[PDB]
Amino acid sequence: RAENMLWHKLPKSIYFRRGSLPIALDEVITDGHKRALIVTDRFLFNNGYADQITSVLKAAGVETEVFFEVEADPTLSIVRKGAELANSFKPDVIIALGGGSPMDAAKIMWVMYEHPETHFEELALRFMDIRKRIYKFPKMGVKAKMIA
Amino acid sequence: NMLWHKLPKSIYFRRGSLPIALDEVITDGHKRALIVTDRFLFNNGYADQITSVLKAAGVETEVFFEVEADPTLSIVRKGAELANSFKPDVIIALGGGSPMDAAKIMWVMYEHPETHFEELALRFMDIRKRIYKFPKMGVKAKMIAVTTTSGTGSEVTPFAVVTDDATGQKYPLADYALTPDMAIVDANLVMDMPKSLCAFGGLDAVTHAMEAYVSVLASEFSDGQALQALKLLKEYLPASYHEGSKNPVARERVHSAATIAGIAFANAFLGVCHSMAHKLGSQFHIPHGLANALLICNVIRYNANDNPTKQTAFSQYDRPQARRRYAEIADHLGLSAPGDRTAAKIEKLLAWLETLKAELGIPKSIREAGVQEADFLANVDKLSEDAFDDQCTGANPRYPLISELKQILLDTYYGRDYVE
Repeated sequence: RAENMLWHKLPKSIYFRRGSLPIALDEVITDGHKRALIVTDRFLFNNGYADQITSVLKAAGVETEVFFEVEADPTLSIVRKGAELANSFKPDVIIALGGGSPMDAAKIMWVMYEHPETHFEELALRFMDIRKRIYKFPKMGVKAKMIA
Repeated sequence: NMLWHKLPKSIYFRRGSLPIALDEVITDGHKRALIVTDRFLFNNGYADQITSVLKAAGVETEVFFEVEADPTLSIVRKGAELANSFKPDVIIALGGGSPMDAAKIMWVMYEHPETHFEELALRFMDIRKRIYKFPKMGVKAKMIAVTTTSGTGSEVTPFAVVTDDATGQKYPLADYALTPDMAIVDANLVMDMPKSLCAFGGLDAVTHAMEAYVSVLASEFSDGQALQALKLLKEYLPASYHEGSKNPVARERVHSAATIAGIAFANAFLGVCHSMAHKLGSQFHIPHGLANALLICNVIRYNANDNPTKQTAFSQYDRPQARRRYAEIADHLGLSAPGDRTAAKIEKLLAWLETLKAELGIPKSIREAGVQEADFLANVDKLSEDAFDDQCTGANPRYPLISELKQILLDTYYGRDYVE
């Protein structure tokens, strides 16, 4: 009977303040990052909620594309076509937008883009609860990284 | 202005977590390992349990045990020229303080041998100013931090101090990039250390969090952790001193809460209490943990006076004050009647500090700590005018003046209190 050990795992950096997006986004420009794609929902794009991130990116100069089809609940059909757009673009940074649905689906797009050969249904029985530590995920972040 | 909250990627913590955590570094691609240790911890059986399990799978590891109580820019250099003779894949640091801050400079100058140390000591001395772009690190190696002391949070914070060889001025370094990408917090490594290191490390942890809550750099992300370590140490430190290892639950709680204060002071920065204590413990050769223990009695009252001396147009218009911030702790830990004033709560908190210090067996003043009048009144000035330059990052909103920072040493030694 081996005693179980806990953990405290978090993202490397968390930025927060009134108007902290452009300054945090700038750091990314200074680092080597040429290609990036943005995952978004529908309601906010018709508003002025998409130019505040694209315009600051175009001024420095980077290839950004529009992904405007994610609805309230991802249905494994738009994440597949998102991966199809991902490996047809070869991005270096994945930037998620929206709360809930478009940020949960961006993680799956990241896995399927970084491991095209691995089927989704293989991950449905190996990794479904964060309490086991006997099976390891294939290493990630090799050719992309996630901004939330 | 724009704040942040930076932390190591993984923090494994429980009793006997070292063998399980070390398995993670062997289940992925890792063939060469480097270990940094002190003389004392290698002579006994404290740096071999990690090595045995590491060799069990099969790797190449070696121990670099020449780090003394304070790095002098040469032993780190020696290990660096050792590092480029082995091409290590992972660097594992053991010990608390000097053996851990030392393993960071070796790490940075192992990946950038071209970058001469003078650039780091001149470009990266503080973390508030992010205009300077520190070169990327972690392409050919990663650092693992293991703590063998309960009270210093040097495994999660990007702070490292080195001293010159020929001369004696300090060379502080601070860049979020020096934080290890995995920290291991184990409690079985602290089981038999005497009741003279649990009393000074614990007070060091108390000081590490008591002012991070009142620092001008405190955000809504760190007061949740600083307020917990003080709550955790006020009910387990006394039980981990009189009874020692006979109560193993208290030791685990104290050891785990030292890293929580480490998280708190990795983001917010330390006040004047930890800068004058940083020099007074270097000239008189007293250990780190004493220095911030005797003056915490008189530095708290230094932040309660109404002196106009304060950070200009800052920490006074946005931040209200620190007089009532301390009073929040007074009833957070339950040291106040339902109806009192702020002054009464401050007095009760100071009285609790008095009882905790007296019961834990530490000298009441510097005079009984092993310092005489001969080398104090002639060196108090040279020690006083040096703390002002000592990285005091606008914390302790009451802006310090040398002429009045002097009198708090002049009255701490003789044992009296600061009264205007």
